[PDB]
Amino acid sequence: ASCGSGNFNKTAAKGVEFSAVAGDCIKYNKSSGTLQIGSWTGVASSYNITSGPQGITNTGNGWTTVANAANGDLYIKIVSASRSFNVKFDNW
Ligand SMILES: OC[C@H]1O[C@@H](O[C@H]2[C@H](O)[C@@H](O)[C@H](O[C@H]3[C@H](O)[C@@H](O)[C@H](O[C@H]4[C@H](O)[C@@H](O)[C@H](O[C@H]5[C@H](O)[C@@H](O)[C@H](O)O[C@@H]5CO)O[C@@H]4CO)O[C@@H]3CO)O[C@@H]2CO)[C@H](O)[C@@H](O)[C@@H]1O
Ligand SMILES: [Gd]
Ligand SMILES: [Gd]
Ligand SMILES: [Gd]
Ligand SMILES: [Gd]
Ligand SMILES: [Gd]
Ligand SMILES: [Gd]
Ligand SMILES: [Gd]
Ligand SMILES: [Gd]
Ligand SMILES: [Gd]
Ligand SMILES: [Gd]
Ligand SMILES: [Gd]
Ligand SMILES: [Gd]
Repeated sequence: ASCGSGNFNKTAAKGVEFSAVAGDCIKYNKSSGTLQIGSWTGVASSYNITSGPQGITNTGNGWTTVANAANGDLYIKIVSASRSFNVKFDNW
């Protein structure tokens, strides 16, 4: 389903890893700078930001920089991932 401020199921804290699964809809407040999505589980994942960048990918071995994500509350849908994985959202 859709992902947004009405049905997010997890909230990410800046720099704090959490277990993520395909289908999750994650709230993340970016106060400034550029969004970063990082994972080291080796599980490939992809994301859509509501009203924002689409088709973001991460190999599971480092950080994906997402230019042009708004400051403020973001809603990030995990579109694809083969299994649960540990991920963190950050900004700098
Ligand atoms: O502050 C003003 C100034 O900020 C600059 O922005 C900086 C920012 O402040 C830094 O935090 C950021 O640094 C990040 C590093 O680039 C990145 O390499 C590092 O990534 C770590 C990750 O945090 C860590 O979790 C991960 O650990 C994994 C191990 O590698 C694996 O062995 C193990 O299995 O799994 C663990 C995780 O469970 O390691 C990676 C490295 O491999 O994260 C840093 C943030 O925490 O850099 C920014 C600059 O590049 C900004 O640039 C300036 O403009 C601004 O003025
Ligand atoms: Gd709520
Ligand atoms: Gd850890
Ligand atoms: Gd775990
Ligand atoms: Gd920058
Ligand atoms: Gd937008
Ligand atoms: Gd990098
Ligand atoms: Gd908002
Ligand atoms: Gd808010
Ligand atoms: Gd808030
Ligand atoms: Gd699967
Ligand atoms: Gd770990
Ligand atoms: Gd910072």
